[PDB]
Amino acid sequence: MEFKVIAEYFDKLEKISSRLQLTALLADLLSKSDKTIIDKVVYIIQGKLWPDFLGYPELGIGEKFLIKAISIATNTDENSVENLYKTIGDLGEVARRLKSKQKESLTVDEVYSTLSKVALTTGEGSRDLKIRLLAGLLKKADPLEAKFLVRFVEGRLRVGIGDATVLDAMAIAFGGGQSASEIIERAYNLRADLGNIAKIIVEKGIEALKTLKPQVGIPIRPMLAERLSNPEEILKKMGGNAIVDYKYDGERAQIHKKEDKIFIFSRRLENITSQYPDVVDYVSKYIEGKEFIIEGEIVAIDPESGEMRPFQELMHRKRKSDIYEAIKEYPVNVFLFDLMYYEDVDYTTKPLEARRKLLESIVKPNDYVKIAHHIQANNVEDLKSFFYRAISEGGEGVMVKAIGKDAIYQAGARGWLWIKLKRDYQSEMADTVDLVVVGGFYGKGKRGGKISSLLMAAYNPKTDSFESVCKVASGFSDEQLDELQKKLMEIKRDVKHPRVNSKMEPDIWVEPVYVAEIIGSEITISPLHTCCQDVVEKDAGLSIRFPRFIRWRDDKSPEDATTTDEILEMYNKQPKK
Ligand SMILES: Nc1ncnc2c1ncn2[C@@H]1O[C@H](COP(=O)(O)OP(=O)(O)OP(=O)(O)O)[C@@H](O)[C@H]1O
Repeated sequence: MEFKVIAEYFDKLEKISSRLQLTALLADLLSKSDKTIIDKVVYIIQGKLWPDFLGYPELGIGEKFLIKAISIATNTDENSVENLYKTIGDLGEVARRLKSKQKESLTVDEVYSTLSKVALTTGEGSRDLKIRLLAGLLKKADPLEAKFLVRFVEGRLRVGIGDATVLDAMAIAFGGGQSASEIIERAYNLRADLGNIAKIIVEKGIEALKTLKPQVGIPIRPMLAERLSNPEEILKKMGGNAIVDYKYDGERAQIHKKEDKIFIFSRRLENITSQYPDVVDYVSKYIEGKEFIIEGEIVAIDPESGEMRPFQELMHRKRKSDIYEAIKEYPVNVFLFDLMYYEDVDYTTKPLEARRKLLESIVKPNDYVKIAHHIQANNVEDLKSFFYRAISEGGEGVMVKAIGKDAIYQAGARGWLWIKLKRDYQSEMADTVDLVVVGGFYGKGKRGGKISSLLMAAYNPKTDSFESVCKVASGFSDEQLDELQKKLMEIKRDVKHPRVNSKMEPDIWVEPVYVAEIIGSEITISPLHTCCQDVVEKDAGLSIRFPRFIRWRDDKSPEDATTTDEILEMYNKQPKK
């Protein structure tokens, strides 16, 4: 097979405007390709030599060094080669024009062979080898061939076709028409390597693809989540039943291991292994298993506290020269959330529970690789509780995931099996306030030993008083639920403090001291509470509906709380009906 045809492809691609003609052009090119080397063809027609995930270098040479390469291939001093480039504005064209002014033609094999060396050769003395190898190619090349060999090496193969475009064309060229798209797509999704799929399509035929499994070391197109803002709507989609994860803020890492070598692929299936040698160490030390494909989120962590840091910090890491310094300043934890392949077995077809049960049991307990924080939500309340616990930890929200026989790994597609629940609750019933704890209630029944309920109040600057707005029961982690007793008991008083007024009698009265961030749905009228007494309706005060404890405020004094006037301004701006 001769490179001539590929040069024709690129040249005509520059001329045509019809998606139809494009499909015809590629399908033709492909079918008239050589079955032996389709796996190279499929990337060259894009302007690459290999897929991104391999992690090989981008083909590149200095512009000053191309000018010498052309000058050599044409017998023309770099001086006059420089000038045509000034006037014209494309080195390929310049190269083409210099050839047509003056016995075996080029083969695709020798191009791919040569261009690999050029990409692959680095270190002392490579400059000169690149220059001489290119010159060789260009010399052997005919006019049009040259022009496009230049653009190719320059990166400037614009083109704008990608894997998807090629699959579509392979259906047309090899599957015998459009209907064959589904299968090719399916396979590619499980094995995101155009050349490998192409090779199978050609050698074993289109039918082979139907039973194709993933291959450790070649990435799976990631599964993607839908988005809804309503938690009730979400669980209805899940059959009232879901696994709910914290939505982590970090690098979406797909981790492969085969016998001993480890591979980390990015959200976009870039090879990011050499950026995370600590994750490599972590994986081999703490994840039991011969060979597998798993995925999780890599997350910047705080040296001390180990609070999570936002994604932007990992980005900063990527720009550090001393990797050992990079890791000191930007350590990392890995939160795993799925498992697609374990020891020669494809797990993509098995329920989420299954994949997770396995996933968990292979993680040796350590401080660096952990399972995503999660619960099984059996009602909306569970989902809501956890979601607010998530945003509470500065989180962006949660990933709600279906369970059962349908709950498979939908490689490369966006669908309703995973659904994100994000801060977007902003566009829903939400209003956030800072209230002062004025007292507490004991629980009820078999676990009613604890104080599990707080009387929250708002500040009234005119009267220097605190006026109750809501009784709060939910939002506390069990841990925080207990820190409460000793925290509250320490400031217990036998009678209501003179600066707090509430028509509600809690079990214990307390000193107005602690501030908590409360979130609710709307502000409603209530005979039970005193805040904004009689201002909107007589014999009743304002109240926070469906309040949820979120945080504590050590940086807020009681007088720094949300005011009664603020509660009114908030009320007064809600729709009338
Ligand atoms: N527990 C988790 N389970 C599944 N995916 C998670 C989890 N935590 C984070 N992610 C992933 O992180 C990414 C979420 O990023 P974000 O919310 O910005 O979506 P996006 O970048 O707008 O779109 P995309 O979902 O295509 O990334 C998704 O790839 C999502 O699958």
